[PDB]
Amino acid sequence: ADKVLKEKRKLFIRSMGEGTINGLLDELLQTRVLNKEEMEKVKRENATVMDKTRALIDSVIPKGAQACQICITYICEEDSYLAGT
Amino acid sequence: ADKVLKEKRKLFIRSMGEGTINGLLDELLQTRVLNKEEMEKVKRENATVMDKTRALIDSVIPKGAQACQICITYICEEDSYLAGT
Amino acid sequence: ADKVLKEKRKLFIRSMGEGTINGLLDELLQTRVLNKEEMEKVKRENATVMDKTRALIDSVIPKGAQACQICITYICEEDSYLAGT
Amino acid sequence: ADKVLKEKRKLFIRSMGEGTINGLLDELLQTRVLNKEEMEKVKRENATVMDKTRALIDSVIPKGAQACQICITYICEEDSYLAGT
Amino acid sequence: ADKVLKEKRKLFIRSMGEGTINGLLDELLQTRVLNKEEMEKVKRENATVMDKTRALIDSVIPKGAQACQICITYICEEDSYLAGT
Amino acid sequence: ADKVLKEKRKLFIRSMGEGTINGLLDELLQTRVLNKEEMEKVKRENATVMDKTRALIDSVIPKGAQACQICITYICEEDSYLAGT
Amino acid sequence: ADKVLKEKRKLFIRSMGEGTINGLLDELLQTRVLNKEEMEKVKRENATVMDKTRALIDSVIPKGAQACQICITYICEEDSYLAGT
Amino acid sequence: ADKVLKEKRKLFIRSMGEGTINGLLDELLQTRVLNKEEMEKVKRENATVMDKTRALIDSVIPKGAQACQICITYICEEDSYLAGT
Repeated sequence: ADKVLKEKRKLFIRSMGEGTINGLLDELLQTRVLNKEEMEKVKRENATVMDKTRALIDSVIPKGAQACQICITYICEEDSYLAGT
Repeated sequence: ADKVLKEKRKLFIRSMGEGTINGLLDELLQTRVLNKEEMEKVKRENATVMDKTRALIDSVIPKGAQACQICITYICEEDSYLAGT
Repeated sequence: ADKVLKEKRKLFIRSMGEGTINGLLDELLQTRVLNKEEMEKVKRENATVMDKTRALIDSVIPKGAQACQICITYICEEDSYLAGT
Repeated sequence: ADKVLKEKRKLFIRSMGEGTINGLLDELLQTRVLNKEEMEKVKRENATVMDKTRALIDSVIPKGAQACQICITYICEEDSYLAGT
Repeated sequence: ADKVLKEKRKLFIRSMGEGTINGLLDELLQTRVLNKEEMEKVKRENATVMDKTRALIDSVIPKGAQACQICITYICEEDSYLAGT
Repeated sequence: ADKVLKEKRKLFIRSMGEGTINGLLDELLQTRVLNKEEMEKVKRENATVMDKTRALIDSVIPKGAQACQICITYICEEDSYLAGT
Repeated sequence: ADKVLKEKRKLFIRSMGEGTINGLLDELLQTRVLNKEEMEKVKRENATVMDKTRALIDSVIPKGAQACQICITYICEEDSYLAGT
Repeated sequence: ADKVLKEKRKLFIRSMGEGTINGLLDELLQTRVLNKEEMEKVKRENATVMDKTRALIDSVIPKGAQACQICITYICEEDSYLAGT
């Protein structure tokens, strides 16, 4: 699916929070999906850390969306009560 | 390939972002590809820093495209999940 | 009504804010009304994110105003205390 | 249809904007319809980037209007809410 | 008075700013004094948005100066500390 | 004195800060000197909120400088240790 | 020296920045060297505020270069580590 | 060496942080290298305070690079485990 899951859809990002996103991010670092520099840049995000979900969408790089398969496997263990899984 | 990679093609520049471009630019400075003055000039770019990818295309100087081999080696380590590499 | 609601009128855009506009925009993305690229371009807007209401007016495309019926249904659930609805 | 769509008509160019035109232009570059030099020349346009729609009309070259079939296929995916399509 | 207020005089346009002009313009749109197209054209103005006061003078159309009675009523509520009112 | 106090002079604006400016602004709103819209626009200011003192100078409208008599009475109670008062 | 310092020379304007230029400008206002209107016009400058050094050169008016003696005294206190002083 | 240390090189600025930069800045104030006004302006920097290292590079004024000898002596006591020293 990859970015195809923008029809999943990203209107439910409202349910995500830093309690698990931070771990996601840590994995994206481990898996060298995102650079530490640009990792830190997420911290620029307006209002709640949650908006950062907008930044996560962005980080579904159009040419790198297959890396979000890593994110999916994180999601799998992340939250068994999350809508969409 | 050099500028030949305009057939690579530059319709996928939509996947790039400042998270790595800034580093690219820093390297172009280090490698004296672009002058600090004109480096700063990138900051003129309309809307998202990303449009700056249009400026990066421009900075594939028709007579200096071989300098983008430096950019390629950056790309190599830049993002292993990027389309086209 | 569509764009006809410019006589609704857009002098009351002064009451809108990013707290709900951001969601509107997200829906315009979901509904493929506006492209992600040009979505990001809204971020160019002078002063308060609110001026962005000027950009929303613009995005009532003269040939695409029927897409703002989607915006109306958003408005319906958006704010039951909003003037004009 | 090609240039025949001047009876489509170009009085509705008022609905176009840089949010999608820029992409169109990028495709005209990719498809080698317009030269990069003359591509840059679009930037001369008076007032709003939008007037550039006047320049787009011009770039419906009388002997090259069939290239605007490429533009049509862009339009198809460009905006499903655009008048005339 | 209408255009007669060029003897009011337009040497005090130096006191105007976009903080209220933008609203004026929005009203000229609402009141269909100026077309949206030519409204956008104001954005061509050299240097500070303020020079736009030169454009406002121009938009005191010689045959349409009575429309500036609308502008006067705007001025009335616009700024109670403005010279000339 | 009004704007005459530009010879007071505005080289000492370096001593002002948001700790009291915000209150000034709130009073300018109360006294309907500045519109809420353009009030919000102050938030556009480069770097420190303090540069906003440049914007305050601007808001000494050439035809509305007598409104800064209100600002003076604010200054009076604002800071008894401020240079110039 | 006055404008004679164009042989000083203005190839080192590359070392100037808004951090001190803004103050210079403020002094040129205080000293009524440049009008507030044309002061604001500096804001038209392409790319980095720094290019504004090109505008500063221009503002070394051929018949008013002695006013830059004021600029020199500013420079004196401006930056004790600046080349040329 | 002075600015010559841009070949040192500024690709390792990635290792710096506010924990010591703030102190550096405080010293630049003490040593009157940078003005308090423009000192505050560093606070404009995008994302992490760290990007501010880009601003530090800028503050290696082309005509004032010898002031960074002060920065070097700071570096000496700053961090004995820092690459390049």
